[PDB]
Amino acid sequence: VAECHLEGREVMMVTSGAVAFGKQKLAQELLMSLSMRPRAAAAVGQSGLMSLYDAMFAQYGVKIAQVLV
Amino acid sequence: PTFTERSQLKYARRLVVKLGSAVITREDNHGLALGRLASIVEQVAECHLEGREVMMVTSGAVAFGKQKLAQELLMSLSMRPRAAAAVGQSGLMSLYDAMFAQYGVKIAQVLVTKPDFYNEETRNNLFCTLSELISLNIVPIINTNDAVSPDNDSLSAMLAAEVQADLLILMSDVDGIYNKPPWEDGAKLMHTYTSKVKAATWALDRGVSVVICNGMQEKAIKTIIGGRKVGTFFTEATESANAVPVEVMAENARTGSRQMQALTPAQRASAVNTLADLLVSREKFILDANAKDLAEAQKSGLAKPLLSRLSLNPAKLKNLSVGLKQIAEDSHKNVGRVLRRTRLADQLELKQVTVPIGVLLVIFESRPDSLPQVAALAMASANGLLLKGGKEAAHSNKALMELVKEALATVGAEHAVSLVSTREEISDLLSMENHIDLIIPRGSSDLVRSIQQQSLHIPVLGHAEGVCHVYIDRDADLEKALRIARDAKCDYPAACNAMETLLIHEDLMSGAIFGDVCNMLKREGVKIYAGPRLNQQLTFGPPAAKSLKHEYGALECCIEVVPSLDEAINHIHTYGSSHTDVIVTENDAAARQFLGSVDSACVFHNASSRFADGFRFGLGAEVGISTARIHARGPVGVEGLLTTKWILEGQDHAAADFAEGGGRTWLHETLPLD
Amino acid sequence: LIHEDLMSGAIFGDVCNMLKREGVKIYAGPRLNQQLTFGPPAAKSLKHEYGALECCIEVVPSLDEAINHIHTYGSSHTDVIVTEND
Ligand SMILES: N[C@@H](CCC(=O)O)C(=O)O
Repeated sequence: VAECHLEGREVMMVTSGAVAFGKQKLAQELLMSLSMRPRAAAAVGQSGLMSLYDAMFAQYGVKIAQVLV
Repeated sequence: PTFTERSQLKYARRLVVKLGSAVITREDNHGLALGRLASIVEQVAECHLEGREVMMVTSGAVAFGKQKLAQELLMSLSMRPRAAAAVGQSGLMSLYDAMFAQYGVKIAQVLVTKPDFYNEETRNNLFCTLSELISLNIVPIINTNDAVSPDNDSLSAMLAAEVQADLLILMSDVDGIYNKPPWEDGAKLMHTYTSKVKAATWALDRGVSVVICNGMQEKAIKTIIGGRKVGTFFTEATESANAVPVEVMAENARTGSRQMQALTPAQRASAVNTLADLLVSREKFILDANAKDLAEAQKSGLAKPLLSRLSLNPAKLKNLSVGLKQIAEDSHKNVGRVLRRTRLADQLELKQVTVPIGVLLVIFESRPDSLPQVAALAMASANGLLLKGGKEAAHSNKALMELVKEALATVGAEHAVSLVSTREEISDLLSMENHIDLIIPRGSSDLVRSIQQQSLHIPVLGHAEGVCHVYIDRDADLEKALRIARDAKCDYPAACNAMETLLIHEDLMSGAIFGDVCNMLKREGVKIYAGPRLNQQLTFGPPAAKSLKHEYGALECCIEVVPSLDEAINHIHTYGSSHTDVIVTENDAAARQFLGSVDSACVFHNASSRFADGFRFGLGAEVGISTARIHARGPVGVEGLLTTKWILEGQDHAAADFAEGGGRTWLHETLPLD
Repeated sequence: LIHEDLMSGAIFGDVCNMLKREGVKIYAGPRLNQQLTFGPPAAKSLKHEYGALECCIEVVPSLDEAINHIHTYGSSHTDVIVTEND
């Protein structure tokens, strides 16, 4: 994607599946709650995933900006 | 809601913050003021780690993104807002993540908008998201979905509403709400309360406690959670009249002073007579009241000083009655008395007279015996008076207060007296101004010390340290000094006017009188230390004194010896609090030497430090012991509460009339003063 | 500050004339603002300070009212009374 953009074409990723990010990131509180007791994990994963994309893309110098719809 | 007073605020389990768009951006909206933001996140992490539940609502992301680009906005404003806020949203989120995680707490961005509260299915959805979050020890940051946006405060309010949160904190730039625009006399910062204002009403209408603080104020949360009077608190609970918050008290008292101003001739005299009569007539009520409150104190078992002084016996009441009758009979010509009578020129008759001070405020620990004494002082001195005791005696204080309110009601009838109970927050009390004149602390070192450390920009009568000194000269009779110091220490060794030191001529180490007085102190069981020079002197002797500027109160007395008069003088000035001292000798040359050289508040010659009682001076009933360098030294009677006021009754005189034009010259003839 | 009665004898006008003679930028008190048609401009704030040739002027009904205004605004610095009743 960074390549096709650096070429000069115009791209707008639509990354599905943030839930997995957050699900992994907690991995402890879901553990301790499934013994004493989904979307929220996706919210926290949304944050983290965004950061990760920022790091990686910026390593090509391109900048990004989260958009929610 | 349910909470009513700032006292209740240690008991809210769910909190919501909403930082303002001005507390975080620096004074450009073109960057980020960080220190404030850091303070905020630290306080928030604290309140959460406590176990309370918090959901920040950080406004103002635009500044983050605006700074982060700073280059493309540059290159576009030469070839050509919300987008910057989106990118800033991302970055700001990361930053919060780093910082919060440095306390171990985790967070999770959440985006909403005002329409998202209006439809009900989304209400369900978002509330489910929030509950699932809070259940997991996560602090969601709640920004608005700028993306869908044409100051986000209504948002936080109605958020707390849907959540039905305990307390909504709403930080901001302004300190609080005033009575009126600030460019206006009477900008009374309305701490409680019977734009932001509307939204606050709204949230209150949703059964929600709201508070609006100032961002720049440190520890604002930790401050406001304590119950401290800060920011602006909102509740119409309006339980009681609670006649004065703090201040209409003060103005009233001013009015009452103005009132009694026109009641000198036997008026206040007969009034305090009436007070003494009420004291000696209805004592049963107040006696049982103190018995009750003393029993209440017993289960508490606070302090044998307190647990001893809060006592009261009808003998004490007889003492108070005779003291009050004395004050009455002798308090005849204290006010209005003229001090100068002079004529500058024909029909130019200046004279300077006696006038009250104004709003006196006493402070003392539970000792209801003093209360009527100082009340008699006020009333005979025709000036207003406030009061604040401690915790105990409170009911006794009320009884005495009613008695004295009656007593003043007879003539003049104006209640130029009050009482500030229910934990008025002494520091806040002294934070006032423009009303109170003389802080008259009365309890003990602590009390007065805490005061002097807390008091700022307000006159504070009284001292804090009782380091006195006793010099003994080479030509002083031995047994004389023996009995003298014997009493000086062993009459009420916990007094203020005590000799926590004893200085002796170098010569008299030879006559073993040092040994004799050590024997005497032992007789009385006095833990004595030694001076560095004394440390050098003997083999091991008594142990070395810790510090020369220390205080004992109990049966302890440092002892040190120096060569000469002048050396003693210098040591005094170096360590003495200029409070009190005495010399014992038979040379009057040296006597006068000392007399002058000394700079104590009061100095004696062959007498006892325990003489500093004012009453002992025939100085009427004392009010305090002042060591300040102005207006008052040590034993202050009533006249330490009287200032002067120049008055002048000309006929047709003017300023330039005494210039070369008008035949007006100068006489300054000291008329016989009345 | 001037008694309310003496607004009738136009002495207010006389002293305005005098201040003009001396070139004194005078303001007016809220009560005085109410009093005349437009007159001198309204005083900004009663607890303000001028130093230069300026002097707010205001009139109140009674002695005691004046006293209260003084205590309200006066810095307890200095004052004088002019009258013939002792
Ligand atoms: N966006 C506005 C409200 C928009 C509206 O619904 O009128 C706010 O957050 O205060």
